[PDB]
Amino acid sequence: EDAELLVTVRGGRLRGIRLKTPGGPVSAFLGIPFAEPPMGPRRFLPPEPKQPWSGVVDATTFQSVCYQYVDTLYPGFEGTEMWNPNRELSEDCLYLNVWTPYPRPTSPTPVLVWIYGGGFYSGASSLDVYDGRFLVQAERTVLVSMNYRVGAFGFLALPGSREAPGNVGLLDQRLALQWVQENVAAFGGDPTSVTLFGESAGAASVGMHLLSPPSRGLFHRAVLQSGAPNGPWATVGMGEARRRATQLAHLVGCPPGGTGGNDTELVACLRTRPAQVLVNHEWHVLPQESVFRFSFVPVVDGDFLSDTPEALINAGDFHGLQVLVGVVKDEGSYFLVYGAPGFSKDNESLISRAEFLAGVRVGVPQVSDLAAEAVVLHYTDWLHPEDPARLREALSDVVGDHNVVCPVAQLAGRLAAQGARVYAYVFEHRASTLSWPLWMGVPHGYEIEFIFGIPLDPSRNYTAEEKIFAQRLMRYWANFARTGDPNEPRDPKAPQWPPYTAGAQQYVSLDLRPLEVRRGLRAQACAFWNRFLPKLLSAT
Amino acid sequence: EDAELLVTVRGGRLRGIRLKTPGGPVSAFLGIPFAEPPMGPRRFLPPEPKQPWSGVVDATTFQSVCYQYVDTLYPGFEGTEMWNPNRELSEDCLYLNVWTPYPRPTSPTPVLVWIYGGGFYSGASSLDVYDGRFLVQAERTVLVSMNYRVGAFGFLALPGSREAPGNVGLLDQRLALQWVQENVAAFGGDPTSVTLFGESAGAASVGMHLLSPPSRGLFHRAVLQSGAPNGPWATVGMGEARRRATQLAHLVGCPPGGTGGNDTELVACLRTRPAQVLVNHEWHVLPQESVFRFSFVPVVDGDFLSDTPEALINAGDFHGLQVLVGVVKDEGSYFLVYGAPGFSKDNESLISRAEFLAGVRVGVPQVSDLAAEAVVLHYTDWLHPEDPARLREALSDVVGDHNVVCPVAQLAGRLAAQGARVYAYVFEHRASTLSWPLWMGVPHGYEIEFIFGIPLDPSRNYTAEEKIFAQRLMRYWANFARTGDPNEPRDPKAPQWPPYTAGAQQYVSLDLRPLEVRRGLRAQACAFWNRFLPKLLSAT
Ligand SMILES: O/N=C/c1cc[n+](C[n+]2ccc(/C=N/O)cc2)cc1
Ligand SMILES: O/N=C/c1cc[n+](C[n+]2ccc(/C=N/O)cc2)cc1
Repeated sequence: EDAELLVTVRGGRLRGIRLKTPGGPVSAFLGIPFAEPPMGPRRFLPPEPKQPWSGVVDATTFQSVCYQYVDTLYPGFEGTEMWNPNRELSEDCLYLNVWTPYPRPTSPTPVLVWIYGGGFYSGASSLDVYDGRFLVQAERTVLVSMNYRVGAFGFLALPGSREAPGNVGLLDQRLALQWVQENVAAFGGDPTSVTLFGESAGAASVGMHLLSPPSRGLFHRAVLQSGAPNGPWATVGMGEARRRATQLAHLVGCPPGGTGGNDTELVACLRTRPAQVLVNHEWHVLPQESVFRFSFVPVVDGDFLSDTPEALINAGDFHGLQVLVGVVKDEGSYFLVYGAPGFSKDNESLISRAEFLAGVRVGVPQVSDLAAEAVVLHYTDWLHPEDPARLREALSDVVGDHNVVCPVAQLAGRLAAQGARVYAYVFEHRASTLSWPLWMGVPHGYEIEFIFGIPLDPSRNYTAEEKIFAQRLMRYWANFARTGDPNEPRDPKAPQWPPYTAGAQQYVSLDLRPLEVRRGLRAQACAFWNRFLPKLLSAT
Repeated sequence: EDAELLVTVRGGRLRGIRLKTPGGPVSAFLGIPFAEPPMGPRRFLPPEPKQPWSGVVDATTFQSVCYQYVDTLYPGFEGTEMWNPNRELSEDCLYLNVWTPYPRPTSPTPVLVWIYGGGFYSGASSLDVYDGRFLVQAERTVLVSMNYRVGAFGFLALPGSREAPGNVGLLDQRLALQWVQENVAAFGGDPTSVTLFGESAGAASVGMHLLSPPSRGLFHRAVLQSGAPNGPWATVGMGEARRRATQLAHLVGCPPGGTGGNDTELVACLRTRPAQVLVNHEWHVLPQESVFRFSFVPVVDGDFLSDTPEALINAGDFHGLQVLVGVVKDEGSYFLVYGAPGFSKDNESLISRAEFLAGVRVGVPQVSDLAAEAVVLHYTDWLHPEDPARLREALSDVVGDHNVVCPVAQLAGRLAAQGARVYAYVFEHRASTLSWPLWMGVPHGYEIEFIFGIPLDPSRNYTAEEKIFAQRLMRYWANFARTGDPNEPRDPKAPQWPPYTAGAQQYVSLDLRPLEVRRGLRAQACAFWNRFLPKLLSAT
């Protein structure tokens, strides 16, 4: 009862709240501080553990959202606003959340840890679609989600210097993982059965923790949904990270009046600026020329990542690891309305031939003029080279394959061939309540509703089939968190989910129909990006 | 007492509210409906007069703001968000407001009518800087301000057709002027002493009412602040208006695939779309390539404007008309931040020369390469052709002269030479509470707060000299409204404000110093725009 809404951790006491689901109650502890607020002289610095507190911290509501750009492409639109901050912005934002079943588990229960997406420039654990009350009630697992610094506050990097080392947003997530190790037992969770799962930039973070030794010891399984650390958008070099950080300082007036520009006086000048000022100039340090290119992302400093993600994946030993990777059916359609010519969510987006040739440039940026042509060859149907509907879905594939599906398949194949046990999926159900246009199909990020059991919310108009479907998906994710295998341990009735190996390359389709095994995560198209295109780009 | 907060007009009864100033109370009637709500089948149509109502309409708060794009360039910034809507958005927005002194004037009192600016795409009568409580208390005049439809809802035009005739936003203002003729007497106002005053697009609107015979009979004086109808941004051709309206229909899916659209089926399709959907695609109608160019502006159809504003100003007879025109000192700096390269309000905007040549293309669009060169070579100081600070002020003058100062001076000269009595000013005081950077000087729109006596608000950190300066400014505007002459009727000791003539070209400087007469509203620069540039543009 209300006695179970009181919990003591290594820092102090907490009072949680009881959440209601149609199948029973859940105990939530929203707003637990896990780090000292990274404000003032602590801006751009690695997080420090929260010092113990006196009294009872209130943990009945979500805390502040980290300072971030707010999307204004379609004001008043549910499809874009559902990802916007739903609490007020503040640099004081390093807080995590723990859901636990009622009654509290008496035996150590596996823990799922969620990491949010949003290009490393946005995101919050308080979004309605990340509500863990349905996943915890239905599968009796422990769910943990943290906030990490995004944008410049999380990933502005002057490499080498100690005032702005970079990747502090990744260190925020790591500290929250150390917090789970030291404190999840008090909530009934098993610190030896921790399964990370993220989406988009969250999946890239999950993968970047696999490739970082200090973070690897803090978890045991990984789930990467529509994202991977080896993506062309998920990392940046040291020289470019220095250029962008210096450019942002110039846009806000640093250094002032022509004084010195060494990294000490530059960061000190950046620390005196209001947080909103830095955010208001985030998308200027890029040419734009940018969908799918974000200003401040993890850098290859040599610290958090001793080498590039692709190098660490190719040389990695992954025995004893279980991974669940997957993508949605139409990864790239969500990103076309952000600058691809001829595209608009309010019409059919029937683009011309010339608009397709220009859209390849914003979808695949920083590419040579001849390499952009090989993309047009590979994705043009030459029996219908002018059909606008086919060109629309072609550019969607160009952007989806280059940025998500093929970086994921490249990672999934290397893991299975080097000791890891890998399961792959492709989410193919379009929600009956989706506000995006029909031509986008299953857009990026719209499998999250069903993983978190949001259809079970009685205040939402989901179908009865989507409720059974969401419950089936939650069992898949929970079974993987418990046993490292999405298949039910004692049920041969349901169709089986075979592992993904580098040879057969088997995956299953996730929709209202029973499971169906297929071969190849866009095997033909991804050979163009993973195998041929580097050979062509290196010939200069 | 409270009996004066009750007034009957030709439509019904109203209950006003009493506003407080540090020098006495004011009776305000905010939210008076003057037209039937232009919703449903009445979208894009000329306004119909409000039907009489039963009971007492509440007139104690501002009504809704007309649907308009919300500026998001600098979120959380006072300088931009002070012009953003401060009431809920609705197509039901045709309401006006009346301020009147306490006690109510017993004899007919002159009436000032305010028309807000905002490039015909934004603006509202409810903004705090348009609060008429200080002008009415200090000068005992009657102040009226209306809302008019902006953007596509006010100025989308398929010329010729009757489903979308265009200029309905100008007809909104005219209906409010006919309302003042029929009802301002009930508030103590003189319908024979009505003085229009607007700013930016409001000043452009005031000028278009001078050039429209039906609107000319509803007022007797005019004040044009930082705007004129003959500006390169205030009008559009019939062919471009049709191209712009058709483009907006395509962006929202009109007409549906498999259907052709005449002017009827196209507007019928546009009338079924939510208002926010039309707003979300307003800026895609033009290339952008756009500061200083707005999608939906008054069209030259032959109806409201029998010819272009330039033609009607030249052939116009203006005897018996008093006009007060003026500009601010730095008309162009506010708009550079909206697209000129190298410009940022948070640094010094010390642009290179390459950025200067590029900025001329954005500030002066739609001109040939030879024409752009003549602008660069005319505005370059050749002893310092690379000084960034001089290039910044140069580009500020380039867009300030081309869009505001020279259209005003061109208009002011033609009026004084064809019968009108004209007074000119240049506002040269930068408010002590201004949130824009110092290098913007006196930006566009920041004389309004002194005309409306906002410094008198005791909850604002204005200086004592600005309070005296604000009171002195309101007297000029009130004296012009009463007598058609800003000079004090019987105060010969104060410096005099001589009329503006086409030859002497005299104006006064408005700042904390007493009046100083000067000659030439940028006479050398405006000769380049008004006299030579048309001749050079006759060369393809
Ligand atoms: O006129 N300015 C338009 C404009 C629009 C959007 N942004 C920010 N932005 C860019 C890309 C993406 C990609 N998301 O997948 C998200 C957000 C800046 C400026
Ligand atoms: O995410 N969208 C950003 C964005 C959308 C549309 N514009 C066009 N625009 C031009 C001029 C002005 C004001 N001029 O004074 C206001 C707006 C710019 C940026």
